[PDB]
Amino acid sequence: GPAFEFAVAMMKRNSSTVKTEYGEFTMLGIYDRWAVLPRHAKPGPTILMNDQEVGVLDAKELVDKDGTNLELTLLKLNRNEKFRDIRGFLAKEEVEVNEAVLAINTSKFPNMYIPVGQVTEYGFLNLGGTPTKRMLMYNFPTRAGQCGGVLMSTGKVLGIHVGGNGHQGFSAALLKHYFN
Repeated sequence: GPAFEFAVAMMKRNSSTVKTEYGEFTMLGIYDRWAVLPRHAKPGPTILMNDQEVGVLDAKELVDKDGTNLELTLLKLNRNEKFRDIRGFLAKEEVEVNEAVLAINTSKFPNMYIPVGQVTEYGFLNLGGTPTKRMLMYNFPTRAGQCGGVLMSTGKVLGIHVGGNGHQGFSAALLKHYFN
């Protein structure tokens, strides 16, 4: 119940619906004009945010100290409004929890919330042939188009949904240091 209340408030305050040339994604604003998308969203010089064109001033595809893919792209938007700073809800390390909620918001899945149960720090995964780390895993009936979804528990934003196979979903952990 608490994970849901937290999720709904978080999505209303910090999320938006984004379209890049590669698809439609849920997108979470973190602080200032920095937001995050699954790396495969591959933003271009402009994105569509809540159906409006927004320029992308900078983007960083995150990899670790050894070049290993983290499957996240940070983007700095050409936008006047600032995101409410939610860095305090981002952990310093991968978090595991017993009950999480995945929140999605796109024209395909508008304002939908899914109770996904346990989240485990899985770590290494070969994603489409791409070696990837810091993966969090959970089980629920997956569907295409959920990428970008925000994974949360009470008082915590654990990660961003980057893929799913059958009844298995996975998020890139959303760590505090990625935002300083």
